[PDB]
Amino acid sequence: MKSKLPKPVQDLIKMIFDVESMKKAMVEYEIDLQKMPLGKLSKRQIQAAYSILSEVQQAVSQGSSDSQILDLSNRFYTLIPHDFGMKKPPLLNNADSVQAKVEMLDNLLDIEVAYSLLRGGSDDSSKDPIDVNYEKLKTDIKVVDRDSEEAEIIRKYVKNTHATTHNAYDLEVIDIFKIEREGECQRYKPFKQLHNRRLLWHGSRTTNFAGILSQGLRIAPPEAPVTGYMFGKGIYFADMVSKSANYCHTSQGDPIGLILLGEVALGNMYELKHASHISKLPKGKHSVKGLGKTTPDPSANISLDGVDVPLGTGISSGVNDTSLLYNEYIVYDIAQVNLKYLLKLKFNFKT
Amino acid sequence: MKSKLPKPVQDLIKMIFDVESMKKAMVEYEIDLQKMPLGKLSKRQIQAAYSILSEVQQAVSQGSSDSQILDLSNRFYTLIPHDFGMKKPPLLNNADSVQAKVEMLDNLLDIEVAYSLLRGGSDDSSKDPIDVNYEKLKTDIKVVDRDSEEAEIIRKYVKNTHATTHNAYDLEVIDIFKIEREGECQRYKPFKQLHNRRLLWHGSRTTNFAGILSQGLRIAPPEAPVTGYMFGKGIYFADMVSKSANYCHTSQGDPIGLILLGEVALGNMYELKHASHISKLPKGKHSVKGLGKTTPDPSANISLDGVDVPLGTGISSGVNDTSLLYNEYIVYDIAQVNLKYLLKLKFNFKT
Ligand SMILES: CN(C)CCC=C1c2ccccc2CCc2ccccc21
Repeated sequence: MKSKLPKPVQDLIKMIFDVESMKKAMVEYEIDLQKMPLGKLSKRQIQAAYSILSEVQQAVSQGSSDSQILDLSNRFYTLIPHDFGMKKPPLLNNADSVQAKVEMLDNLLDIEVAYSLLRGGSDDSSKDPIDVNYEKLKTDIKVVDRDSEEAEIIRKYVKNTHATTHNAYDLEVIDIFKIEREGECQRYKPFKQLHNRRLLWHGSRTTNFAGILSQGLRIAPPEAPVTGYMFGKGIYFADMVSKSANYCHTSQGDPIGLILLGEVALGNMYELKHASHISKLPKGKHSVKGLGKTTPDPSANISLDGVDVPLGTGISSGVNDTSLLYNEYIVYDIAQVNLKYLLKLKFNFKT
Repeated sequence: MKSKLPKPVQDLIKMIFDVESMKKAMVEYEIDLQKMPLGKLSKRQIQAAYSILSEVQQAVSQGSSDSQILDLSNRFYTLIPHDFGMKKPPLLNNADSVQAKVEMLDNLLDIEVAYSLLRGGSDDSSKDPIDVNYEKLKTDIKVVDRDSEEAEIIRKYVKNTHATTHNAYDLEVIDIFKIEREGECQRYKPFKQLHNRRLLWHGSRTTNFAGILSQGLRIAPPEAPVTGYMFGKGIYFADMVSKSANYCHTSQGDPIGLILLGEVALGNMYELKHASHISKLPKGKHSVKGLGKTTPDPSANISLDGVDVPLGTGISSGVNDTSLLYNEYIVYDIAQVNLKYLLKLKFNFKT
């Protein structure tokens, strides 16, 4: 037999469970596949890499030992064998290169999760590869009818909240999905009637979604460095679709992007303007909001599900002083999130 | 007519007002005294630079390339011209670049005042150069007696809290001064009975004190960038004496230094492990305490003026994954500072 699932859902399955995507991703980070193939990648290898980053974090603040900073930077490339050709490997000596690497490792973690879930579970040849992988995702994925007003709303969300400055592309909705991950309905219960609930985007690289649908969105591991993530070890969302759409890291080769809508229990937002690395919040606040100059228009806010959907146009909130152009909201407890809709998108680049 | 004041107070006045020390301190910041002499300084000149730093802060955080950020780095040097040997103008393009040039302007502002005071007054050849300048400070400086228990309290507090990581030099007390700025006790009235009030170290470069005694301690202006300081714009402190003493920035060429002892209404503390650039606390909080790896023994505290004087030996606090070797405290409200003692110290080096 062959799969009897909806056709766009099948396409989605072959997208996130894609080997050549995974091998290509490691090459984008200029990694030696001969010394380190996809098979020999592991979970703790990365945890160790994270500790190397945590080491450098401490090394910079806790005194001035720039000698060691090299030896650890060099040790990183030993841990994760790269192949730049003739070019110099970028020195890990500051906040930029630190931040740079954690994002890779976060992706590497998700690829290990994906390939482990691919080789995980059961051998059943009499079924189809698609049905098998679907059942491994632990997620009911329904195609949303493009008529349904929720779709129209979703379109009006994306349509308006494309920011002007991110001019390199423009967007359109290929496929929408009503995902339901097993357990998250119960996990989200304690924050269900917490005040100030907003539907927000989470953008991510195609392949990660295998891990993002099986295990949900997670906080960085204990090994990870807090300085590597601007606001710290939480989970990052945006109200503008373009902001998250950049975190799809779409290319000319890979123009199709996946992005999520998610119900987040924010409540009392620790309103901030600049970087502030932290593991936990003060007694009172339940989340952070990085305030940006541009923002979705507040008068155009609405309520589907009894939840806020700010889909107004980008307007200049009179925000004196900020490192961020656009807004972003961050919660630091994984239960505070409930995922709703997954959107396959098309990035048509300009010339 | 010669002065009525004590010898120690006279040598103190001279030291801070020594113009040649100011001229000298500006050279350490690579300032060109041809294009930017001491006389040609002004308040807005420096505040204009702060705005341009604040503009780079964003340029840096958003990863604008070396060809783009070029213009902003030269814009800064345009305002404040520098003496670069025979070099090309060094590119300002990271956190430290900012942090370094931020701590510069602080001084430039504090030095401006000193030069502004020497000149902004009435001269009189009959009256003493010193006494006239003592008037300018608006401070009732009194020489502490060597025996009085308060002297012996300070001696031990200084004696014990010299950190092992800063042992390249070793300090000894020369002079101690009980001080009271005019009106400063009026400012403290609301906070004088607040819970958790401590006496803490605050050491700045010799040349700044004129402005500190005149204006009181000060937070950075509105124009300044928040990312120039580890915990944003405020009033920093320390419970370890060597830590604060390092910002006197003494050397073999200038082994004389000054350092303060201010009462601080910490109250409810927002404890933190890592860099958190802010200009406003979470509600309920009054001060910030950086969680140090090392702490003055909790059981070795005593009361003077009903204030918590922390003068124990150095021990491990028992904190994992922190960026601070020792506690540094930051209040974000001028009103929560009251100055009590100013010490003159010889920095005896191990050359
Ligand atoms: C003139 N006044 C306002 C100086 C402020 C106080 C300090 C200081 C002193 C002791 C411990 C920490 C800090 C914080 C950092 C810092 C950086 C540069 C210059 C001074 C300072």
